[PDB]
Order: sequence, then C-alpha cells, then structure tokens
Amino acid sequence: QRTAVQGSPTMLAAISKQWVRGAKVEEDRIHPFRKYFEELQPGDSLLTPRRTMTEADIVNFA
Amino acid sequence: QRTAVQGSPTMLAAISKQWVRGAKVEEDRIHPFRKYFEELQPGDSLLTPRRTMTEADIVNFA
Amino acid sequence: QRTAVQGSPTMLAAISKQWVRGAKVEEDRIHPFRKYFEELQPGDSLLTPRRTMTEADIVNFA
Repeated sequence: QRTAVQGSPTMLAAISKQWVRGAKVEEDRIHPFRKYFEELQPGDSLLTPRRTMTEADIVNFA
Repeated sequence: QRTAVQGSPTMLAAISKQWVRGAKVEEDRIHPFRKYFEELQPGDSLLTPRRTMTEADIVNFA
Repeated sequence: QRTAVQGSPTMLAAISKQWVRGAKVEEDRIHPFRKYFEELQPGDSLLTPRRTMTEADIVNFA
C-alpha cells in the first residue's frame, strides 16, 4: 500500500528510519567515519570545519 | 634578383606564400594542429580561448 | 635541593608531572587539540594516520 506520509522532517526521519533533509541531528563528539555499521544511526551528523575559497583554489584546480 | 616588394600585408602574404604580421587569416572551425601537411595553408589561424593571469599564476610558476 | 631521580620513564613522568620520553600514554578516542586546558593531561597522546612520502612530495616542497 502506497501511503503518502506527511509531517515534519524530524518525524518523517523516524518514520522512514532514514534522515531526510531537515531532521534532528545527533552529533556525539567523534567522527562518523570512525563508527562501525551497528553503531551508526540515520541522523548521525558532522559539522566540518570551514575552508575559504579563493582565486588560487580556482587556479590550482583548473 | 633582390626585389623589395611593397604593398598591403595581406598581399605580401600571397606573393611570398608565407604569413605576414598584418595579413588576413582563414579561420577554419577546426584546430590547425589536427590538419596534415598538405591541407595546411599559410594563413590558417586559430583564436584560442582566454586565460586570466593572476598572482597565483606568478607564484606557482616562480 | 637537586635530586637525580632514577627509574622508568612511566614513573619519572608521574614524578615530574610531565610526559618525558617513553612513558605510558592516554589515548581516549578524541583529539587532544579539542581538549581544553583543564582536561589536558601530560601523556594525552594522539597516533596520527600515515602519509607516504614520495618523489612528488620532494618536488612540490622544493
């Protein structure tokens, strides 16, 4: 049965068991690529550091 | 016999059968390095795309 | 009073309150550059991943 399920994205993520676009995150102080499969959860997020794009970046990549 | 031939550069290009600095060109829609010897002509030009020189270019080449 | 204290480096480190050369380490799954001052301990160690040196490394650095 095809059911169109509505709600907030943080509710649709727990319904679908998949983080979707705008759900709640779970940042737990260690890197997500260090976790094994059984200790990953859909929603385990990571806020990376920044990188300033410059003209030299464009030159070196081109 | 040494003859000083005067005229327009596009005329000297056809008299001398060699390209002259101010002569006319034949832009030809394909790359002149793709042509063999017999299908090249003196005057077969190429207008390359541009490249913006920057400070990163000077740094990487130095 | 100067005293030449002898013993193992894992003992001299706890005597001096300074990790010295070959003492025991405290690797605790998170980066010591993420720890504040009050939670750094002398002996908090990080074992970094590897980087294979190559001829291109020598060329790009020179």
